[PDB]
Amino acid sequence: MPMQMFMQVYDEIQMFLLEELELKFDMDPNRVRYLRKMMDTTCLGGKYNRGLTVIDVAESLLSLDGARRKRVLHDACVCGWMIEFLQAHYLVEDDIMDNSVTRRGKPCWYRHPDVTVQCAINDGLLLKSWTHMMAMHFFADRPFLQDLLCRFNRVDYTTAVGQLYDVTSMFDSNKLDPDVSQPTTTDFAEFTLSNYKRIVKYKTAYYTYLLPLVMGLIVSEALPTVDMGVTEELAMLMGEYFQVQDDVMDCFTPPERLGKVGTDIQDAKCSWLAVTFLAKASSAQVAEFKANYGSGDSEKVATVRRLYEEADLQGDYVAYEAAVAEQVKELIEKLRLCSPGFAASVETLWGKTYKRQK
Amino acid sequence: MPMQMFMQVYDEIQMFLLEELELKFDMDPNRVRYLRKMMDTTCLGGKYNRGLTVIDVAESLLSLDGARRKRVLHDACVCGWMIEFLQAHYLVEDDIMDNSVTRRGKPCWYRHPDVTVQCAINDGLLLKSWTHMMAMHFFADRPFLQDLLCRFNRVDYTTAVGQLYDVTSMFDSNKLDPDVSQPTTTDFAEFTLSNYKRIVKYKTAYYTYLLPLVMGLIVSEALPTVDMGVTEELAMLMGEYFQVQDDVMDCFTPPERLGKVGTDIQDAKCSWLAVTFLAKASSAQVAEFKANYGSGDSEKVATVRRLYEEADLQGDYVAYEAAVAEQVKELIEKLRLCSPGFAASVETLWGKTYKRQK
Ligand SMILES: O=P(O)(O)C(O)(C[n+]1cccc(F)c1)P(=O)(O)O
Ligand SMILES: O=P(O)(O)C(O)(C[n+]1cccc(F)c1)P(=O)(O)O
Ligand SMILES: [Mg+2]
Ligand SMILES: [Mg+2]
Ligand SMILES: [Mg+2]
Ligand SMILES: [Mg+2]
Ligand SMILES: [Mg+2]
Ligand SMILES: [Mg+2]
Repeated sequence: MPMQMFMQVYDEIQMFLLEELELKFDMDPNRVRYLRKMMDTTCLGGKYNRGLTVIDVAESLLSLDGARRKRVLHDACVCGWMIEFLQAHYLVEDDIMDNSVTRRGKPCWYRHPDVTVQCAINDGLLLKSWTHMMAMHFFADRPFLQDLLCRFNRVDYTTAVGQLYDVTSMFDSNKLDPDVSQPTTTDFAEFTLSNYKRIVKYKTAYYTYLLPLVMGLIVSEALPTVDMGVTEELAMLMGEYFQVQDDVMDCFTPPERLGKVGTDIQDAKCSWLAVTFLAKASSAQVAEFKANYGSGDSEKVATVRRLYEEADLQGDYVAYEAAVAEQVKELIEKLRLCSPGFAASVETLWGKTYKRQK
Repeated sequence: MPMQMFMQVYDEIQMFLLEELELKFDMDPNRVRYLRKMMDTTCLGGKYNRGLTVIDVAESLLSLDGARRKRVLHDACVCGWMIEFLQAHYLVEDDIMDNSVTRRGKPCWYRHPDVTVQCAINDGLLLKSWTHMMAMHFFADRPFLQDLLCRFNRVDYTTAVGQLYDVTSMFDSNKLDPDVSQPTTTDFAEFTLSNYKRIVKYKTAYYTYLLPLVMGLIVSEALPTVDMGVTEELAMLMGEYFQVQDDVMDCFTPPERLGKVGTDIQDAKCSWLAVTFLAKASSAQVAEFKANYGSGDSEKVATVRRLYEEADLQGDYVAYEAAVAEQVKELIEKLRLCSPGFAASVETLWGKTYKRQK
């Protein structure tokens, strides 16, 4: 049911956008077709957990003829897509920024045969503009419009900030200067857990966990009924854990099931495995690491992979995962004391995160 | 005076943004410094014609206690930067897409020594987010906020759509197909004045001419008082002429004066010169053009340039300019009948456009 309704609204959104382009932007059939393909390829294919959560959080707060339910649930699907389209935008640019080859089993958007990298960058921009176009089209008369968009934009902004932290993590920040070049850090002094948590919090936690919950509460007109301090704590913790899983899979999950080929080591990324490894590594391990990380060379990539394996990072992950699970639990219980319906929707989201396989 | 207050609000905006990142986003001194230079380099240096126009329309509508003048002009300055920051965002991305080397007399942002292309793409995104961040910070209580941002976003969108038309103009659209590679057109059957006008109208006209006048009308609470049909007519006319000038300057203006090195011929762009030349050229002239256009080779490039001068595009430009000057004149009078103060500001705006040199 959730997915069926969500997809019906997707076509409704697509039709509005595509036809408006034809009618008011003087767009030809060829480019409309291109944009329809671009939209489907960049927005469809995932598990839609960010978008579906909005619908689930909205439906579950429906208690605080059917008219209302129909409006609230449809507003929820629109918001769900706003987030899915926002993500799509970031993913298109991110793939370019991370030099990835595939995503969701297919080539990254900018690696498609008839898609130039220069056009891909702009298509990414179109994806984000669409979030605002659909928002105005469906919510122009809603009282929550301003607060809704004010929050959406702040999260958009925090994600861009996190991406800044992500792409500048392997460069000595003390030497960060637009006018003078510098190579990848060679002492990796900044690959610390503190720095890692900051990167992940802003680039993933906010738009992946907090925004779906907040938008769900807003279209449900129940925002004030929840402890926001606890909700944010929960979103931040679940968000970090999700990126950790993302980092681990990048290195150890086969691309067949992952749907995307990892580039974290190649890109010398400040991943969870890298910081956790470096924090426990002996002097010998650190030396060998430094001499193999950040290279495309296949053997040096398998050597970094072996190190992690030898330093029992898989064991470290299990420990961490268990510590997260207990905090989430104590936090959801705190939520439940005043927001039983909301806390249950949160449990569901957790169920889609805990030990996810993809 | 207009230029002194405009820069004053710039410091007020930079301060708010950078300090918020430190306080609320946990940003370090090194990255805050990096972003300060990013903001200065990408947002300062131009003519500020877009931003200054808002201030001038605003001031010229004040008549049709003294604190109101203060408030209205300050809101006008903020709106000016929203546009200037919007443009900064598109220019950062555009330079990467156009593979440009310099802008405003220095390396394009993605060309700065310690600015990687990957971070440059994201820095572009930050610039856009800041337009919304500053707008929320200054206009949170204004009744015009929704309407202001609704128009702003619409124009942001038209630019992106125009950029799509610009970057896919050298590829036979009938074969535009994400999954299939294709080379730059060889028949150039699509390099038509018809297609050229669409590109320019959307990538330049809206954000360069309409938006300034529109935001000016809004902060002075006078949008209703004007004939929008005539207003859009003017903005589109001046906008197209503005881009034609940008196209001509790209090929004939010395980089020392222009501030950037032309890339249109090399990028095989659907420029005013290209379409104009092709529409009047003999079969021999078209052949030569086809064997020299869209090549980095300075000699072939030199040939395209010679083809243009010999076809006397210099003369068509002058005839075009005079026809544009004529129309603008007539529309400005039609505007003057019921909106004299606004028509005056539009006159001033045209005066910064007609035969500009830069
Ligand atoms: O699975 P990936 O590699 O696409 C990723 O999770 C995408 N991504 C995640 C968060 C924000 C973003 F803009 C983009 P990563 O961060 O590049 O590892
Ligand atoms: O002088 P340039 O080359 O920076 C240009 O006018 C910029 N520009 C103009 C309009 C929209 C845009 F996104 C970017 P062009 O169009 O690339 O020739
Ligand atoms: Mg990334
Ligand atoms: Mg990535
Ligand atoms: Mg990843
Ligand atoms: Mg350009
Ligand atoms: Mg361009
Ligand atoms: Mg140009």
